Amino acid sequence: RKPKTGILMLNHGGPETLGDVHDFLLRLFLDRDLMTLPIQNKLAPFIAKRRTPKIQEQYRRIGGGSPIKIWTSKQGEGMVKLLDELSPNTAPHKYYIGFRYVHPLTEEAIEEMERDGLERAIAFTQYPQYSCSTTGSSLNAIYRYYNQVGRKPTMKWSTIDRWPTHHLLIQCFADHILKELDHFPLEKRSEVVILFSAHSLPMSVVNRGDPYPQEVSATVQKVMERLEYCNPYRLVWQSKVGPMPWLGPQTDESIKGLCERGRKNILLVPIAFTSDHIETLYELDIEYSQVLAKECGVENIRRAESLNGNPLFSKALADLVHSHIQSNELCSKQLTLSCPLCVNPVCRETKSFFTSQQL
Amino acid sequence: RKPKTGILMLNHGGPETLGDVHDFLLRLFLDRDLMTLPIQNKLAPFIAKRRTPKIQEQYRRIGGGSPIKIWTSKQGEGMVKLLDELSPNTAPHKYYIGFRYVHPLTEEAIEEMERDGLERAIAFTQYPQYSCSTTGSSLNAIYRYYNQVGRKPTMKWSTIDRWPTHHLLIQCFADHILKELDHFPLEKRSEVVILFSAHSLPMSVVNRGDPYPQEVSATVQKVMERLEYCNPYRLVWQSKVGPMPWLGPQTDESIKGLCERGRKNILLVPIAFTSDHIETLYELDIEYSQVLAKECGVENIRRAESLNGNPLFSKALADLVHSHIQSNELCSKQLTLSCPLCVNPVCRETKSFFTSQQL
Ligand code: HEM
Ligand code: HEM
Ligand SMILES: C[C@H](CCC(=O)O)[C@H]1CC[C@H]2[C@@H]3[C@H](O)C[C@@H]4C[C@H](O)CC[C@]4(C)[C@H]3C[C@H](O)[C@]12C
Ligand SMILES: C[C@H](CCC(=O)O)[C@H]1CC[C@H]2[C@@H]3[C@H](O)C[C@@H]4C[C@H](O)CC[C@]4(C)[C@H]3C[C@H](O)[C@]12C
Ligand SMILES: C[C@H](CCC(=O)O)[C@H]1CC[C@H]2[C@@H]3[C@H](O)C[C@@H]4C[C@H](O)CC[C@]4(C)[C@H]3C[C@H](O)[C@]12C
Ligand SMILES: C[C@H](CCC(=O)O)[C@H]1CC[C@H]2[C@@H]3[C@H](O)C[C@@H]4C[C@H](O)CC[C@]4(C)[C@H]3C[C@H](O)[C@]12C
Ligand code: FES
Ligand code: FES
Ligand SMILES: [Cl-]
Ligand SMILES: [Cl-]
Repeated sequence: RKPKTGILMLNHGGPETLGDVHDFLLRLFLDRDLMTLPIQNKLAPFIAKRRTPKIQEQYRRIGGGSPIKIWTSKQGEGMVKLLDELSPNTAPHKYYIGFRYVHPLTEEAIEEMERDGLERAIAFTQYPQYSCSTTGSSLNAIYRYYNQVGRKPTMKWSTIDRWPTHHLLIQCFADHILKELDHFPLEKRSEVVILFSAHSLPMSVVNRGDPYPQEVSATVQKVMERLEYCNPYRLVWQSKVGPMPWLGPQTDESIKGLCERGRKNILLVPIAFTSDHIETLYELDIEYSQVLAKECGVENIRRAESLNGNPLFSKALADLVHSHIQSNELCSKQLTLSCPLCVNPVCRETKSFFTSQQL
Repeated sequence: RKPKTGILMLNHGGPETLGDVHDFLLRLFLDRDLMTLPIQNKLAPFIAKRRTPKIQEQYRRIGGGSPIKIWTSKQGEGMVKLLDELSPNTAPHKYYIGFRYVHPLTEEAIEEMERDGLERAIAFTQYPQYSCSTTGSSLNAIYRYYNQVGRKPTMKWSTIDRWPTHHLLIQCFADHILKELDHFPLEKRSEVVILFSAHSLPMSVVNRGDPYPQEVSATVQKVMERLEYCNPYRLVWQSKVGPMPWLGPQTDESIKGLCERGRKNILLVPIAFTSDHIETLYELDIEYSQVLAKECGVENIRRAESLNGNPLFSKALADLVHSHIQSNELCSKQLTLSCPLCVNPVCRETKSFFTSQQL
């Protein structure tokens, strides 16, 4: 029977094959929301054509593409299965995948959602900690769609735009940390240094008032509270590119640094993503734990397992939708405040769209 | 009877009267734990003489000196009053102030504590969130003291080196924030934006692994949680001095931005300090609220009152000490990890000084 409530799961692209790498980059270089370049429509097609081989090469290094869709899918099903039991008033629930930069694109998902004649649509960011350059970019795409199509939504909307401390999210991270610790030589357990590694931001974004760091930082505290401070930690940032200043310390430097100081047992915990992707399988596992770690003489370096197929995360997702629905909330309070320095007009419009929603 | 357990209360401190300003800047500028100056021993006395007028001037605009000492004193007394009741086993307790840059210097307090033959000494940072440039420097001074005097301590030492999420600390902040909201026009309560404001750090420090920003962010979350996200917020940083890059956004810049974008009801919350001082009474109340707020046409700006005399803060302090004693702890787990990139040969020495303590 007919799907009633629709859960839009938002996330950035991940090219599924080396073939999709080009269009991936192209859509990436076109997003005003994440970068203004001179004469953008002209540069992007070229920058993409230029960086395709190297990225291809990275994906090939991890087996030939991104597993983002596969994990979102399974996490999706799990969510739906549970929601259909905890919230039966919301009839059958359906999940859709709105990726920013690869198919199914956000726009395509919305088309499919409209057509299934849903009663209510929920924008569920897959980013627990809110950045304008991630969740905001995804929220903007929804608004822009309806303002490009020219008509307007035939279903009522709302957003779960952040969830950096959801209790089951935290429990998942801790569980995966505990079990990653059990694989460390028992004589070295107490001595394991934990590095929470998050995708970095450029300072120019940080300095504009982006909430990301503060949220990532909360996530980190909650986790360590639950672990009862069993090991010393730091929060470090990865994936810097370019010559500009980014928020540090860089994860590559911290690993290198810790080593030189004789802290040679390191647990990497990727705390800002809910599944594997290039950042973990290439950046962390290959560039860092295999090349870097090696030439600095680490004793042991492990990476806590991405949430991926964990059934408990699947519960987490369901529990968030459920609560969101019951609470009748349209978005978080935080969404209703733009960053005291955006130069971007759509941020207000996009937030209007969610706070102005009927019901 | 004689004092059994001493509770060393560490803080930067500030000039009590205008005359202390020169000596205050002098000791700031000679502290090779936040400053490497060419021929530092000769620039410093001078930089002091040059900056003295303007800083005196600032202190004059706030009544002619810092209250850090009065308040630390009152907190000290209340703490002791309770602790004698809470832990009679640890006999009479006595507090000492050890300021870093003004009298009573860390080193004086130490001479005194030792002169009263205490069985133990607790280094109790009054900065809830750890920075290498604040609590660390205070800890470095204790270790350095013994290395200088060339003797060993006659009392058993330990430390409460951080406490960013103490339940009562959090509770006091919540209370003070609520109290301040009832002072805003009622028609505007739930439109008020909360700007948590904290002393900034130079990126060069952030970038070497300083724990502070992540700890400050943690404190913010706990306060907002307990407030039940009743108002939008941002975490922002104040007190940038110089041409170098600091962690932003800057508090001032953020206030102006908010104003230029129609958010004209701001509550400042000083989240990284336990009492009033220059940062709050001059920077926040005068520079930002009284001047900046007029040129950018704010409607209402307000500041949550510093913890100062709050009786519940005193209870907060006692709980911390008492729990630290019951727990038998030498330091936080977090102190045992120096920040992955420091270049300061002393951090590990200090750390060892506390992790290595007898009893
Ligand atoms: C304004 C802020 C951001 C900017 C400017 C930015 C920039 C970029 C750039 C240049 C790439 C291409 C990667 C490369 O060519 O080396 C990329 C890809 C990517 N971005 Fe972001 N990023 C931002 C924030 C984030 C955050 C916080 C995340 C968290 C997951 C994220 C997720 C990803 C992922 C998974 C890729 C794959 C890129 C690749 O496979 O090479 N982005 N971004
Ligand atoms: C490397 C780290 C830091 C550096 C290099 C630094 C620099 C300075 C400077 C230059 C002054 C004198 C004011 C001036 O000369 O304009 C000062 C004083 C002061 N510091 Fe810092 N600061 C740092 C971190 C912090 C932090 C995190 C806090 C509190 C959390 C703090 C608390 C204070 C206070 C209350 C004053 C009094 C300033 C005055 O009276 O003018 N400092 N520091
Ligand atoms: C990574 C890429 C360089 C591609 C290459 O030559 O390999 C560069 C070129 C243009 C860059 C972007 C542009 O400089 C615009 C943005 C400006 C901000 O100050 C930094 C981030 C910012 C969002 C940049 C991210 C990244 O460094 C980009 C995308
Ligand atoms: C200064 C400017 C960013 C302007 C802005 O942020 O508004 C920079 C950032 C990214 C740069 C471009 C990208 O790096 C891609 C190209 C790479 C070449 O190495 C230089 C030219 C190239 C075409 C760059 C031109 C120019 O230097 C850009 C456009
Ligand atoms: C380059 C050096 C910073 C050294 C460092 O990286 O630690 C800077 C920072 C502070 C500077 C000094 C102090 O600001 C005091 C003086 C102020 C005058 O404006 C210039 C000369 C003056 C005597 C400065 C000389 C020099 O440019 C210093 C010493
Ligand atoms: C405040 C004073 C400038 C006063 C003047 O010249 O009139 C200067 C002299 C030395 C400076 C410091 C030194 O350059 C060393 C520190 C290093 C960081 O990169 C900046 C903060 C840092 C702590 C500086 C802050 C501030 O600008 C200081 C303290
Ligand atoms: S860029 Fe953060 S709200 Fe506009
Ligand atoms: S500077 Fe942080 S431990 Fe040395
Ligand atoms: Cl990926
Ligand atoms: Cl002061």
